[PDB]
This record gives sequence, structure tokens and C-alpha cells, in this order.
Amino acid sequence: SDEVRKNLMDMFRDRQAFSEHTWKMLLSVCRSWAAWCKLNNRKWFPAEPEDVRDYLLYLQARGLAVKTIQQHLGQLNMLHRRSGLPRPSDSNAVSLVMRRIRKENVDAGERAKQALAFERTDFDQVRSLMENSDRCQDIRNLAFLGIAYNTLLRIAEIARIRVKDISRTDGGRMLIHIGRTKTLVSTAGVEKALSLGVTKLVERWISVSGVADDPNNYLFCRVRKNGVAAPSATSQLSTRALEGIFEATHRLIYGAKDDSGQRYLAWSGHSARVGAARDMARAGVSIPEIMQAGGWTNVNIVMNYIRNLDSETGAMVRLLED
Amino acid sequence: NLPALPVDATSDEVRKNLMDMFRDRQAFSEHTWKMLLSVCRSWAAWCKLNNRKWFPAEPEDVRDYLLYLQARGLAVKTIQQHLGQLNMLHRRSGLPRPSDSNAVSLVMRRIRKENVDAGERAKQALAFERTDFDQVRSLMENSDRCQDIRNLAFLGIAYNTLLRIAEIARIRVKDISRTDGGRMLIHIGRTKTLVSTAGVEKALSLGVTKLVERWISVSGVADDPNNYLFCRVRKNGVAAPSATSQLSTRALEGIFEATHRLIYGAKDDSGQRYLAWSGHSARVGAARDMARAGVSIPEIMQAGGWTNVNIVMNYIRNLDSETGAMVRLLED
Amino acid sequence: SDEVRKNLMDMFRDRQAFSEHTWKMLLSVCRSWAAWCKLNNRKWFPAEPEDVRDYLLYLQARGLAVKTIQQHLGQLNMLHRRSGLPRPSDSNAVSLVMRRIRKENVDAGERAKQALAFERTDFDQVRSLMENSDRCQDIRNLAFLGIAYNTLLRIAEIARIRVKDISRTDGGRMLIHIGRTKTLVSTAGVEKALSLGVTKLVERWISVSGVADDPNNYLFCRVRKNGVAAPSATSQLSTRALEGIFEATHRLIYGAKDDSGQRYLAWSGHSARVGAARDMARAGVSIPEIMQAGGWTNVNIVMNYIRNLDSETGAMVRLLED
Amino acid sequence: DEVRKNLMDMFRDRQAFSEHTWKMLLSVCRSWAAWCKLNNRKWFPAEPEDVRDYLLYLQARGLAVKTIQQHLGQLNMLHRRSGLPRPSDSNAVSLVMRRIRKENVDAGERAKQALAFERTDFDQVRSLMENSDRCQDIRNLAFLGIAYNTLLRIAEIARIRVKDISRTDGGRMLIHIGRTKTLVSTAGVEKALSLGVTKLVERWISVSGVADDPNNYLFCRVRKNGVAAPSATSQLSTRALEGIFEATHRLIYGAKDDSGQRYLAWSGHSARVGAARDMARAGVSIPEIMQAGGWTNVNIVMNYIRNLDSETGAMVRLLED
DNA sequence: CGATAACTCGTATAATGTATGCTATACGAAGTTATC
DNA sequence: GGATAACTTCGTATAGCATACATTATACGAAGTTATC
DNA sequence: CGATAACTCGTATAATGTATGCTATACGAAGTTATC
DNA sequence: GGATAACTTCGTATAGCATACATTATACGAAGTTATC
Ligand SMILES: [Mg+2]
Ligand SMILES: [Mg+2]
Ligand SMILES: [Mg+2]
Ligand SMILES: [Mg+2]
Ligand SMILES: [Mg+2]
Ligand SMILES: [Mg+2]
Ligand SMILES: [Mg+2]
Ligand SMILES: [Mg+2]
Ligand SMILES: [Mg+2]
Ligand SMILES: [Mg+2]
Repeated sequence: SDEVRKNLMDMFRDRQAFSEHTWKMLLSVCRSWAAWCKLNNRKWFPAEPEDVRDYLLYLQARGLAVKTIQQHLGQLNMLHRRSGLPRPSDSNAVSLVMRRIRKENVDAGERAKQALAFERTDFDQVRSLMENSDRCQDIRNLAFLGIAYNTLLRIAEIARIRVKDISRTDGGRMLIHIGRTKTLVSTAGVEKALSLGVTKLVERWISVSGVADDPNNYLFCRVRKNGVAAPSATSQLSTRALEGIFEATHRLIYGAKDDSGQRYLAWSGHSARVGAARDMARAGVSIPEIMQAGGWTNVNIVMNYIRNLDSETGAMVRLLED
Repeated sequence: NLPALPVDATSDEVRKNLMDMFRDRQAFSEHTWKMLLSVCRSWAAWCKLNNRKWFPAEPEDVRDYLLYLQARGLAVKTIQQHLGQLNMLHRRSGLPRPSDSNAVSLVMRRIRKENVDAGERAKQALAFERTDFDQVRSLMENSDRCQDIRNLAFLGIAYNTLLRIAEIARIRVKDISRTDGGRMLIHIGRTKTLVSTAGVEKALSLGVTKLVERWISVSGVADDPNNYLFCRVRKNGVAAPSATSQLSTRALEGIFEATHRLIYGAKDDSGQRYLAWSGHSARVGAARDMARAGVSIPEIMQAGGWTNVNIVMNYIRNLDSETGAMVRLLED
Repeated sequence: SDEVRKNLMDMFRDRQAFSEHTWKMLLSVCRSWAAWCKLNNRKWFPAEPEDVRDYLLYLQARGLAVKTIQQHLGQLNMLHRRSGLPRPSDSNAVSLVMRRIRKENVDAGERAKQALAFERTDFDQVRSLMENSDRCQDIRNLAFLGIAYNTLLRIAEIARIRVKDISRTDGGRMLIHIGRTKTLVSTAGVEKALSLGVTKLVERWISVSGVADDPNNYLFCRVRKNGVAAPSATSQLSTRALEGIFEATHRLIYGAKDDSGQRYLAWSGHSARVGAARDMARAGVSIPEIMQAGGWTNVNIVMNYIRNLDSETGAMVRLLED
Repeated sequence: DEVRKNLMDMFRDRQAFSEHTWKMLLSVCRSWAAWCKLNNRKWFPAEPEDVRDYLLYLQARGLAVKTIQQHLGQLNMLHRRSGLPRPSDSNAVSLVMRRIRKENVDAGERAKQALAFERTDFDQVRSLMENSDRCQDIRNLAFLGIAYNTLLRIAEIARIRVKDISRTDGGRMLIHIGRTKTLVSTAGVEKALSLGVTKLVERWISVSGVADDPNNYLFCRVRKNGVAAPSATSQLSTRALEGIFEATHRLIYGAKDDSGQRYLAWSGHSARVGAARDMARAGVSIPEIMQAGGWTNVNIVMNYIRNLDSETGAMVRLLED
């Protein structure tokens, strides 16, 4: 149509209104779909119910995850609705097939995974293992971890911290102002406070790295093979890198990741959030305080991130034995 | 399956849509299918008896039927199910849904208000708390009957792990393992959710472990790691392991009913619900014990795989630790 | 329009889908709106936006309260929307004049009032003062005042408690189950617990009134001049009666009220609700607990019912006067 | 066509909005019409495509997301009240606004608040004016005492009159605040001054002689000589009261920076912020803090005390034990 | 110099809040089957 | 050939749990890119 | 049979959340108007 | 006469307060009612 093409360019025009990752994915999915449509001879747009149905069944067949499969379907939906046409999910065949695949895969045993926990226990060990190392890069990494566990911020969030977003409490603790997270985009943002210990781990890095010479410099920067920080206010350390710190720190204590092709074999971006949640639950922290901690507003996820004490567990075991 | 999509009535994209729905019938739980079919039956029967066309449903008839269910004394939650299944049957066949019609919406609201105003209130399982497990145990631990040994292990596990019966019935021998402490660890695979908060694994206490260990020793379920932990035990006191057939949740529910009968006698005369323990009695009782013990809410919800604080608060509302700010203020 | 009359017939057929009070006021406003329309040759339905404007000004002129005028417009709005027709408030004429009337009256000095508090201070007096009486009347009224202050339940709610709705905590405190309230109509309801002391006051009344003969009997009932209680399971004590209990208790300690003709010169139904709100406030109870106490979800009315200390006062004064 | 009729009715019931509202409406409208007649765009009815360009312009001019929101807002009010469809309902506009906000928050744009005028400050300021016979000082030292002690907002301060003052059993002053622009003024009808502040306010009431007439606004103008000019037909302007804050701040820290930054020196809300902050360190419950200053939005008070240590959170506690 | 430490891409998949629609349990009773 | 313990199936009544929706992140091996060694 | 304690009804006005639309402050600067 | 102190009046850039919406409940003085005294 014409109004359709219009609504599309209007979406593309102000494509900044959406996330970079959202577009990265709309595209990725669109190629995948286009490819399949072609190799199967189907009009990829508008997408017809039965075609999106065979297509999802196809992805299921390729052994992809339910979340993965919902993503393509999801993106196809965004493309159509946003353009003014009905959603392929607005059709019985697509909406029902999607339900079916979830149920079928779940039953066959599939289940969503989640970052391996990086809990308090681990932090201490890692700290009493790098606490000294004058190595300018060990200084950095030990601060990252400290901040990641203390604030539960997501990596992409830590990466965007500038030196100017730091302040303090009359008590001497640091306040890192976070402006944009995955769930909030406001000019009011939020303030995450660090403890006396971690605020310390961060101060040492701020000097050693000399990132503080310009308030607009991102807090964390890359350190080259000679051991020299490269402060900057244009380029922030990549999330791929922040994930690396977790992998490296994990390898530094457990060594080579058991080549099994599986994810979460070592710590990663989210390892600190799940870990931190788990540490609060055990500590008896309340539901509202655990939400403030990770910027959540629903008990769920915190619940997913839990399957606490394994061995001699607790709670009912502690209650029964006494 | 369904009553009978009228050759005339049923027509066009509805026979089409209806077909698509059976094509992907795996998109809904079998229990969901059980209730859909029950409601249609129920509605089709009312329709014949009252000379009404059962499909598509006219709003004015669905309203009459809804007031009909109310007069039968059914609960608002039940009435809601019937409307719900009728809405699904319709939406999924491409037609408007009742309750989307002004009359049906207004009558549902009226029925709900009138009913609440008549004193109708939701119920919950009679709790089977720690103090019940102890009494029940002090009595059954001395029995050699294979049945009593099995039933006492079930109770221990039910109370210790807070698992749903459907889940206990699925446990197979190989899903058990030992811990450093010498206590059992039960692993629960295959749920229904991708985010199974329940807990992949549940640890049994030392006491409960001994109880399960004794059932395994006397039933010989260990003869095959694929046997389900719980099986039948017949008239002659002989267990019957199997790896293809698990105990029916009905039977487990029977163990709670029977264990309550053993101690308190036959059930009351009214046809009241929850006059004896059922398959949720342990979960409710455990939540209450943990609360009384001071366990945190997140820690309680984690213990039983809950996700809706509203339900756990429902289970511990009558505890004194939940009386409020005014009571505190008055009693200082 | 066939549709309009069919929508109206639907509503009147299931009028019981709304509060009896909602119906009571709909009818009041309509007749009032019918009278004016006739005395001015105006079509009363569907109402014309320019006429509703006039009518709302006529009410302002009549010197009625901002809320009273909002109620009138409010019903005329409902009548129409529920008809399938647009609402008078959908017109700039009515929309703006309603903001204006409020704005004006507010400046002119009109303020929304609220019940005279019945705080712990008074309950303690009223109790020590009636606590010894053996008169059924006195015994009943003390129990009512006790529940009213302890639970913050609205009179309508209290008037509905049947003896079967009472249970006890393992500790011994009474628990009253409430099914319906101004803002909740469910089969789940909520439980309102009483203090060891108040449960006493209610126990004494139960035994002396004989309402426990039938679990279906309403907890409170009439008490004739002969001092004898007349329990019932069909008729409940009037909310007017409950109001009278507040008025009566307030005369017993302050004699007749002013000749002002003003509302709230004595305690009324809501008196305990605002009173207890205030006491909790002064005790430092948290926002979530103060809300759990009075069935609120936002903070507005709590903040409304507040004005606390005025003499030495506290807050900033205590703070300043080091 | 009928928009004229619509516009008429809006002007007919113009009392339906505050003076400050019409001000921004007219102001924003001028900015709009200007931009248009300089880009050749019918300024009204505004086409979504045009408004979009305009909004992008306000962004390029460097304004805040909040300010941009005000323009779009007033623009909407105009149309809605004229019977026309508001520009926010158009995809183009709603899309740019999402873009602008994300782009700006991402650029580091932060919302600011007044500079805290806490207790310590109220003491310093006093011990440096406490002993002074400067007719002006006496006034300004009292305005601060009240502002801090009552958490009242300047417009309110400016409206107090001797008629509205009374005495407590303890002999403290009790300012009665009436006609507050709100039907549900969940803030209070009476505020009590402390013994200390009562003294200060008294000292000003005599030296100013505003007590000569009851309708006399507690606070008045004071000429370049040291003579209070009481009145009951005109009140000290809010701008002036603001200044009193600025002035007292300059008196202690000098002048501001070149950076046209906002909130470099105390201002109207500086009292509330600090007032809120002190009560918090004391341990005053949120509701008790909220009512003390007439607050009804817990997020606001939470903003004022966010940087306090007592609000650092569960993880900090957990890491320190 | 070339070799290295230390850091853009694309497909795959987790996350984020929650009314309410789907999904369990409740439980009397009919149906089964191996044992008395 | 019964009667019966102990299930299993069934169908309807009700309690309770979890996901569709629309984006927005992370996961991670494999390439590509620089300043150092 | 009265007199009386203790209890329908109709108009008037309060109470229920809260996203966001209206309101108020911020502040440089330009007019004012009595003192210096 | 000229130069200010100390303000007003202003326009616009921003922060923050509270209300529309759709019912649902209470206020309270009167008139009506019914056992009792
Ligand atoms: Mg079923
Ligand atoms: Mg018990
Ligand atoms: Mg049994
Ligand atoms: Mg038994
Ligand atoms: Mg029992
Ligand atoms: Mg309204
Ligand atoms: Mg309608
Ligand atoms: Mg969402
Ligand atoms: Mg039998
Ligand atoms: Mg509401």
C-alpha cells in the first residue's frame, strides 16, 4: 500500500526512538524470514498466517529456543503493527502454533537458562586474589566486579558511567547516577550507592587510571599490554569487554571453560545480578528492598534467579531438623 | 470432541478456524481441554432443555444461562469459568465473545456483587502443618504395612518439599541422589514453565530421608532407576513398581484424605469442601510454619516455588504476626 | 436510536450491577436535572452541552459545594456514556465551566471538609468512662467504637458483619472477615484483626446480646428502651444508627452541639477512620502499613486526614527546638 | 470554522485555568507562530509534520526535554480546547518525542532541584544577622526562619498577613494559611513557628510596624534607607522573596559562576529540600515528613533525601554487615 | 618488522510487569483388577 | 463365581499459577584493529 | 390509650488511584520609584 | 541633577503539584415506626 510504506519510513525516520538492539534484531529476523520465504517461495510481506506458521515450525525444527522463536514472531509483529497492518499473531494459526511450540519444547525438556551466579562468596575470593596486584588492569577489573555486585547494574549500564556521574554521601560513600537502564529512560534517573569497601576499590582505579582528569571521561576504559589506561569521553569500554572481565576472572580461578558449547559455563554480564539477588534472599532482605536493588518492581525473576542452598539446603530442612 | 457444530449454524471461516484449533490442539493443556469440553456439554445440555441455539451463542441466552448457574448455587469463580470457556470457544472460532456484549458484562458484574453480598467466599486447603506431621508420624512410623510405610514417606516428602501432587507422582527413582550430609536430594525435571521457580532440586531432611529410604527398601522400586518413587500397594500388602505408570493424583489426594480419617474419623455429613487434608494441605501448612518461624517472604515463596505473594499472604493471614499496625498501637 | 434505548434497558434491567447508592444518586440528580429543564424549556435527554453548562452554573449559584456539582455532572455523564452517547463533559462548554466553578469556589473560600477525628485519646476516655456500665446499650456501643477505631472499617461494612464472619488467631485476637467494601467486591475479602483489648469489648457484647444464637445474626443490632438486645439475621442496624452512636457518644462528653448547622460538629461515621489515620501517622507507621490499615493504595487521603499537632506541635518545631 | 466558536467558549470560561497557565500558553504560542512565519507553515491548525520539525528545533536550540514537553503540551491544549485533534495523537509527533527524550537523556541531560537550605545554613545565616538592627536584615532573617520552619512555598509566604497570626499556649506563633489554591489542600491550614523563629518574626513585626493594620501582609517592601513600607493592597513579590534567598547566599559565598547554571545559590524551594533532608536525618517517617511540608508525592521527597546515607540500600548494608 | 595483549558482528536467547486466561487441584462416583 | 482393597477414570466444581505483549538486553565465537613487545 | 426510647428518606457532600496536564518556581533583565 | 537601593513587571526555561474519571459511600435533619413505660 501507500499509507503502509509511509508509516514504515516514519518509523525508520525516527528510528532513534527505539533501541539500537531493537533494530539490530528487526533486521536480523527480517533476513532470516526473507531468506526462508524466498527458498520456499512465499511473499515475505505482508506475511501470511500459514507462512509465518510453517516458518515458526521450521525454526522449531532447527532446534532453536522458545525465547528465540518468540523473538522472530515478535519482530514480525512489530513490523506489521507498526506499519498499520494486522499482526500475524492476530491470526489463530500463528498464535496457536506459537503456544504449541512452547509447550512441546518445554515438555521435551527445554528450559531457559540464566547467568551463572557470582555471589558474595565469590567476590571476597576474587578480591583476596587481586586486592594487591599493582597491575593497572587488575585494579580496574576488581572495581568493575565490586560495582557490578554492589549495584546489580547491567553491563551496558556500567559501560556508560562517566566520572561526572559520581558523587558522595556525608559518610564518604560513592553515589553513581544512572540515567538510562533497560526499563527506564528519564532525566531524573536513579542513584546507586556503593559501600565503603567498593567505593574504595573504585577510588584506587580512578587515580591509577587517571580517568578523573576530565569529568566527561567514562569511568572504565581499556588498559593496553603495557599496563596503561586509555581514558576517553567519546568511546566507552564495550560490553563484550565487560563480559570478558567476568570470563577472565572466572578462568583465573577455575581455568579453561569445559569446551561443551553450552552457555553460562563461566561468569558473564548478569552473573552479578543473579548472585546479588540470591545473596539478599538468603540474608532475609524484604521484597521491596530486593526490588530497589535491581530496579525491579515485580517479585518474579528474583524468584527465577533462585534455587538456593543445594546440598543440605535450608528453610524446611532447617525447620524440620532442630 | 465438541457438541456438534451445526451444519447450518457453523459456517465459513468458523469451520476453518475451528479446524485450525484442533490442528494445534497441543497449544493447550489437556486439563484445559477437559474443562472446555465440560462447559460446552453443560451449556449444550442447558440449551436443549431450554430450546436455545448453542452456537454461536446469543448474548441474551448466555445471560439466562449465567443466571441459571447462579441459581444452581455455583460459585462466582465457577460461573466465570463457564463464561471463559464460552469466550474461548467463540474467539478461537473467529466470532465475537459473550461478555463482549453489554448484557453479559452487566449480569456477570451483578451476579458477582449479589453473590459476594450473600456471603460467598473462596476456600483453601485445610492445613497439614508441622504439628500434624509429627502426630501422624508418631502413629504410622510403627507400622510395617507397606501402605503405611509408603503413605508416611509421601507425607514427609509432601511437607518437606512443598511440591504439587502432579509433581510427586512424576518423581522416578533416578531423580534421587545423596548429599554430603547423607540426606536425599530430589530433582524435578519437566515442569510446564520455562521459568520453573519451584526449584530444580529439593532436599529432604534427615528424618524424612529415613522415611523415604524405608519405602524404597520395602517396595523394591530401586529395581530399576526408571521406576517412579511411588506406586501401588494391593490388598495383600505388595507394592507394584512401574516405569510406565505413575500413581494417579487422585490416589495421592486419597492418602491425605485417608491419613486425616485415621486420626479424626469419618468426614462430616455436609458436602463441604476441605473437611480433611487434600493435595495442597502441606504447602499451606508449610507456608504457615515458615512464617511462624520468622522466615522471610522471598525465602518462603522460594521454598514452595510461589510467584504470587498474594497467595502466600492468603495462607498466613490469620497468623498473629500479620495482625497489623493498629493492634500493635493499641496493645503497644 | 434503537441502540440507545437498548443500552438503557440493559442497564436498568441489571441495575443491581451497581451500588444501590449509585442508583439512588442517579435518580436524584436526574429529577433535579429534569425539574430545571422543564422550568426552562430544555430537552433533558439527550442533554445539550450548552444546557448542562447553564445547569452547572445554576447549581453554583444555588451555593452548592464543588463536589456536589461534580456529582450532578458526574451522573449526567454516566447516564449518557452508558447510553452509548457522548458525555456532556465531552464538550468544551461543560468541560471548562466545571473547572471554572471549582476554581472560583475554591478561591471564594470553599473547602472540602472531613469528619471530626475520634483518636486514641477519645477512645481511651470514652472507654474508661463507659467501661463499667452493665447496660446493653453501653456495652454494644463501646464494642462498636472499638471496632471502628481498631479496624477503620466504614460504618456500612461494620453494619454487615455477621457472627459467622468472626474467628480467632492462634494468639486469641479476634479476626473479622470482610467481603465487600467501598472499593472491593470479591469472594476473597480481607481479614481485620482486633487487639486483645478490643476483642474483649466485643466478647462482652456478644455474650450479653445473644447474637451468637445464630451464626447468621449480624454482630450489632437494636437495643430497646427495656435494655434488651434484639439480634437478627435479616435486618442489620442502620448505618444511621451507627452514626448516631458517634453523635451520642460525643454529646455524653460535650453536650449539645453548636447552632451553626455546620457538618462535623460532632463525631460521625468516618470519625474513627481519620482519627486512627492520624494516630498511626504520629506513631511513625510506614506508608504501606497505614494503607494496609485503612484499605488504601495511594497516600492522598492519608495525607488529607493529616494536620496533627498545632500547640507545641512537633515535626519541625521539635526538630528546631533542639 | 466552528473552532472560532470553540475558541470563543474557551475565552468565555478562561477562569478555568490559572494565570500562569495562560501565560505559558500565550508564550509557547508566540514561539510557535514565530518559528512558523519564518519557515512558511500555517501556525494553526498545526500539521503533525510541522510540529515535529518544530520540536526538533527546540532540541537543537538546546532546551530540556521538560521544556520541550511544555511546548508540545500547550500546543495540545490549544487544539483540544478548539475542537481540533491534538498533535500528540499523531504518530510522527509521538515518535519524535520518544526520540528526543532518549537522545537527550542519553546526552546526559539531568533534571535539577533547588539547592538545600538546611539547618546548619539557617544557623550560620542567623548568627551573622542575629545581632543587627538593619530594618531589612530583621525582615530577611525572619523570612528565612519562617520558610525553613514552615516548609511553606513563597507564593504562600507572600500572602500571609498579621490578621492570620495567633498565639499558642506555649506562646509560639501559629500562622493560619487560608485560600490556598486547592480544594483538597492536603498540606495544612495551620503552621506553628518555634520559640526561636517566633522571636525573630516578632522583632520584625515591631521594627516594620506592619502590625498597624491587620490586612497588612506580614512581609513588605523596604526602601534604600531602612524604612519598611507596609501595605495590604500589595504584597512583597515572589521574585523579591527569591532574591532574599540569593542575597543571603551571596552574603556568605560571594557571587555565582559564569556558567549560566541553575540552582547555584539558594532559591524558593531551597528551604523545603533542606527541611525535608533534616527531618530525614532525624528519623521522621515519610508520612510525617510529607505532611510537615504538604507533600503528597512520595517520589519528590525521596528525591530530596536520595543522597543521604540512610538511603543507601540493602546491598550496602549487606556488604558492610 | 612480525607477533601480541587487549580490545565489531551476527545469530541466539534472556529479560521486564501482570491482569486474567489458561491450568491445577477437589472429590464423589463409576470402572478395574488382582486378592480374599 | 462373589465380595472387596485399592486403585484408575471420569466429569464437574473451584483454586491457583504463569504468560502474550512489545520491545530491550545479554551471550559468545569469530573477525578485525591497534598500540606495544 | 399517650408518651417515649431507640430506631426511612432525600438532598448534600466526601472518598477511591494516579498518569500527566495544568501550576508554580527560576532567573536575567528591563522598567520604577523614592533616597542618596 | 545624576547615581542608586530595592523593588516590580516580564518572558521563558523548568520543576512539581493535584485533578478528571466513574462510581460508591457518608451527613444529617425530618418524618415514620414500633415495642415499652
Ligand atoms: Mg480435568
Ligand atoms: Mg493444627
Ligand atoms: Mg490410600
Ligand atoms: Mg493409611
Ligand atoms: Mg482437623
Ligand atoms: Mg467528572
Ligand atoms: Mg456501551
Ligand atoms: Mg512488558
Ligand atoms: Mg471401594
Ligand atoms: Mg478511581
